[PDB]
Parts: sequence; C-alpha cells; structure tokens
Amino acid sequence: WLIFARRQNGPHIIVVPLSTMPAWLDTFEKWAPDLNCICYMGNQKSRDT
DNA sequence: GCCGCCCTGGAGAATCCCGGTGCCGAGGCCGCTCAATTGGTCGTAGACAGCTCTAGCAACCGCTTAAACGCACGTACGCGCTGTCCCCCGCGTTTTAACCGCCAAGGGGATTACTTCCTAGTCTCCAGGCACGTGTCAGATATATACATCC
Repeated sequence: WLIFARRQNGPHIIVVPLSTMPAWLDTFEKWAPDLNCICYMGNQKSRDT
C-alpha cells in the first residue's frame, strides 16, 4: 500500500529473525510479486555480491 | 793326673697394674646493668552498620566462522655406527711461591662520652593544581555543480 497507493516506493528495510526468514520470502513471492524484495545473509563475498 | 766341653738351677732386671695428685673444658655462682615488664592514660584504627551502583556467575539460547582435528603422504632429520686423529690425562721431575712466623711505624676505624645547632616533624591556615565536565573552533572528509572533451 505504501509503494503503490502513496507512491512511496523508496528503500525500505525489514529486520527479521533468521529462523522465520523463508516465511517472509514466500509471502513476498506470493502476495506482492511485483516488488523488488532482496535478501541479505551470507559470508563476506555473498554480501559483497 | 790334668785340662777342656755339655747340661741345669736360682737370683737380678724389665713390664703391667693401681693409687695419689695436678691441669684443661665446662658449668654454677656472682655482679653489673640495660632493656623487658607493669601499671595507668588516651587517641584513633578498625570493626560494624547502612545505602548505592556495578561486575560477576550459573545455566541456557542463537549465529557465524575461523580454528582445531583427523588423515594421507613424503622427506628431512634424529640417531646409530665407524673411522680418525688430536688433545687431554696420567705420571715423573724440577721449580717456586704460598704459608707461616717476623719486624717497623703510622693511619683508619670502632667504641665511649660530651656539646651544640640545624633541620625536619608538627600544627594551622590558605590557595591553586588536579580531576572532571562542557562550549567552541579549526582541520579533515565527502559531495553539488559547472566547464573541457571523445565518440
């Protein structure tokens, strides 16, 4: 609603526990498929990528 | 008949043991004598209580990730053996100086007692240096925007 209706499509940050991480990823992939949701874990090289 | 040679007995001297007496090491006793003891007084060091704030601790969690661990291989090094030669050890001989016992006088230093005075302890008062907190300021850093240029 913030991205589409109010045109606030800027950078948003969501900080979640690691154990609940796929439960947010599938929710983003299902409910809002047009969003540019990105993932941030890994070692130093994955985060550099 | 006279002279020379072999066998055996008792008295004189050396040695072991015991008693009386004098000398070395140590302990009891006495005398000085100074430092430990006793008794009293008082100040304060520390024990105790109380409140506040911070670190540690037992037992659990979760995540990351680098260190630890296990294994295989290979090769370098510890170790054993042998040779060799050289240098240290044992011994005999000669020297030499350490060691002990001596001057010869003089100064250094340890005590005992005494005198004196300078300097450091102690007390009171005060002030500024140290510890803590904060406003402000100049150097370092990151980016906004305008100009020259290659394809």
